[PDB]
Amino acid sequence: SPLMVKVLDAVRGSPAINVAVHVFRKAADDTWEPFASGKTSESGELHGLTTEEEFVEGIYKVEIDTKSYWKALGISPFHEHAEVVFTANDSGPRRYTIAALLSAYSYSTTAVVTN
Amino acid sequence: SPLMVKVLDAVRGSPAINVAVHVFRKAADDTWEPFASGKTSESGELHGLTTEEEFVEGIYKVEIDTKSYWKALGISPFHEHAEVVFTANDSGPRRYTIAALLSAYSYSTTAVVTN
Amino acid sequence: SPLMVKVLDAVRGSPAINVAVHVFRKAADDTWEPFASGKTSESGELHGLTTEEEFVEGIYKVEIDTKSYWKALGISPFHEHAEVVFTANDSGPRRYTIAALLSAYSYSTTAVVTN
Amino acid sequence: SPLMVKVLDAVRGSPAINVAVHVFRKAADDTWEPFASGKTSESGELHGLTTEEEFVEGIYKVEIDTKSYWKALGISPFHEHAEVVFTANDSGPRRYTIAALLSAYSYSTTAVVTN
Ligand SMILES: [Cl-]
Ligand SMILES: [Cl-]
Ligand SMILES: [Cl-]
Ligand SMILES: [Cl-]
Repeated sequence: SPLMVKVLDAVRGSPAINVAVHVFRKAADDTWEPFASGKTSESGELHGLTTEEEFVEGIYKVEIDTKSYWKALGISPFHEHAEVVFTANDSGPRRYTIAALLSAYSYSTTAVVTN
Repeated sequence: SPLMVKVLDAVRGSPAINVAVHVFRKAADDTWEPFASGKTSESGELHGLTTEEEFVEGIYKVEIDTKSYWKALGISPFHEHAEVVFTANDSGPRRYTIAALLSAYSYSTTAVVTN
Repeated sequence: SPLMVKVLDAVRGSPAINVAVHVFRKAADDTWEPFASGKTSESGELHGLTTEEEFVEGIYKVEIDTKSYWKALGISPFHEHAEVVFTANDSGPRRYTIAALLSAYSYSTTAVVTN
Repeated sequence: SPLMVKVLDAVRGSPAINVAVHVFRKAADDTWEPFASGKTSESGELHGLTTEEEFVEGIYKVEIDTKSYWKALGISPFHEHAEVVFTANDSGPRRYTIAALLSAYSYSTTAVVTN
C-alpha cells in the first residue's frame, strides 16, 4: 500500500489497537468520496489500505475515529476524531505513512514520506 | 470568549502569527455552518472569537489554515490544514482553549478546558 | 524574566498546576549548577524565574518534574521527568519560552523564542 | 532487544536516519553509566541495542543526539539533544519502544510498552 496509517496511545503507552480509520478522496467537485478504510492491527498499524493502481493524485482526508477507541477503553475523550488532510502528488513520494499519537485531550500526527 | 485558539510554530520557534482560523458548528442536520473566524495576533493567540451568548452546545470544528501560513513564510507544507473537532457540553467546562503546534509535516493539538 | 516555562496536561486537558521546574546552567567545567527554580501557577505558567542580569550565555537544562505532578493526581507515569536542554546566545532571541505538554507515557516540548 | 528506539523527522517528513542514540543506566550510586548505544537505520529505527540478559531493572536515560542530526542536514537547531528518562520494572512490560519526533525547536517522545 502506498498509504499506511499507524496509531499510538499516549495515555496507556501502547499501540492503538482496533482503531477505525477512513480515507476519503476529494472528488472534483467538491465532496469527500469514501476511498479506503480499515482497522489497525495489534501493532497499531493499518496495512493494505489501498494499491498504487487506486491511489491517484488528489486531496485525501484520513479520519481516525479516536472517540470510539477511547470509549471502548473506558474513556470519554475530548475529540470527536483525528483528521489528517493532504495532497498526493505523483512528483511527490511513492509512500505516505500517517502516524498519530492519541491522548484524551490531545493528538499529534506526522507524515512520513518515503521511497 | 468561551473559545480561544493559540498556535505555535515548531519550525521557526515562534508564535504562529496571522494564521486564519475558522470555527464551524454542526447544524442539525447535518452540515458545517460558519460560526466564527479570525486571525491570530502577534502572540499567536486568537481572542474574541465568540461570546457565551452565541456559543451553545453542539459539535464544533476548528479549522486552522496551516497551508497559507507556511506558504507566506516560504514553505510548501504537507497538510492542507489542521482540524480539531469536539463537542461542547454545558455541563462541561466554561472555557475551551485549542492549542496547536505546527511543523511542515506534522501538527499536534491539545484542548485546555478551564473555569 | 528572559526565561519562562509553561506546562499543559493532555490527559486531563488542563494547565499543569504546581509542577516543580528546575533550571541548571552548565558551569565550565563541566557540571550542572542550580540556576533557578519554581512551581507553575494556576495557569500552568512559571513567571519570574530569572532576570536579564543573571541569565547569561551558556548551556541550560530545564527539568520539569513530571513524576510528582502525576502522582499527586493519582497517576504513576512512565517518565521520571521531562528535560529540555539548549544554548542561550546573546545574538539569539531576548526571550525564551519552554512549553511542555505532558501525558502519562509521552511528552512534547517546544521553544518559543521572541523579542 | 527489550529496548528499541525509533526517531522521525517532522521538518522533512522522513525517518530520522543515522541519529546517534545513547542509553545510560543510573548506577547506584549515583551517576549515569554508559549502557548501550547505536545509530538509527534507514527506517529511523535502532535495533539490537541490548539483550534481556543485560537489561536489568533500574533508571535509564535515553539521549538522542538531535543536534548533530540537524547540522548534518544543514540546520542549526534549538535543542542540544532529546532526553528520555524512565524506570524499568521487571513487573513492568517486557519490551519498551522509545519513539521520538524531532523538529528544529521542538520534540516529542512517547513510550510504547508491550509484551
Ligand atoms: Cl458521546
Ligand atoms: Cl498548492
Ligand atoms: Cl516510584
Ligand atoms: Cl554549536
